[PDB]
Amino acid sequence: SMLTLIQGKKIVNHLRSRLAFEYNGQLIKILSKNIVAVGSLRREEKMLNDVDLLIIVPEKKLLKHVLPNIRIKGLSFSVKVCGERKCVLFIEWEKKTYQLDLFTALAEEKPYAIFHFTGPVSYLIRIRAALKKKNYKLNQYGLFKNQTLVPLKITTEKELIKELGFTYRIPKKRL
DNA sequence: GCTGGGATACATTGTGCGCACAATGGGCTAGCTACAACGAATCCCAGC
Ligand SMILES: [Mg+2]
Ligand SMILES: [Mg+2]
Ligand code: NA
Ligand code: NA
Ligand code: NA
Ligand code: NA
Ligand code: NA
Ligand code: NA
Ligand code: NA
Repeated sequence: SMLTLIQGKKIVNHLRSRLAFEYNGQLIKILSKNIVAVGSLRREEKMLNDVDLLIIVPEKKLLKHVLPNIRIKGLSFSVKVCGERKCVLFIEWEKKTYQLDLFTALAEEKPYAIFHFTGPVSYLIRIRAALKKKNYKLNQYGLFKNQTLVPLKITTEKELIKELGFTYRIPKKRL
């Protein structure tokens, strides 16, 4: 079940060209530019409970179809839970069962979702508390203020990080 | 901090390791086309 960093790196390199989903009988490949490593893996953590992947979906309707009909070529896996935005799989890798999580994020919300899925839980809690003090709500979908999305002139996770007012930290040192 | 996915009340079993969830069983009760029907609200796990 447990796996080291290089093990999960090999798993992501294997899966980067083997992700797809069934869309009304059509097998759709998931491009590697949309597969982003996240979670404890994006941090150079020595040991991994799981491998966390963020798939980027260009259109909104297809969000229903990616994870519920997710497919992997040539790999055995079980599904414990699966919905529109989150899915966990028990993949079989060399006679060991591994946990592999998939999360979806629209392209408009790429920096936010990446940010929410990269940093450690505690770092996220501290950031969201600091933003909430100023009447703001930050999540994987955007910045909100009085139950209203706040537009930001940003495109990457780093531009988000500075536009929001905190010091940038590469994923490793975030804590 | 903020969200996602899967059951939704109350007593009785099989596990692979005194345990814990999916799966039975039965008095109690609302309402009666001897029908049968939403979908938020809620809670408990899960993710970072
Ligand atoms: Mg993980
Ligand atoms: Mg109960
Ligand atoms: Na999806
Ligand atoms: Na997401
Ligand atoms: Na708001
Ligand atoms: Na504003
Ligand atoms: Na910081
Ligand atoms: Na009747
Ligand atoms: Na009848």
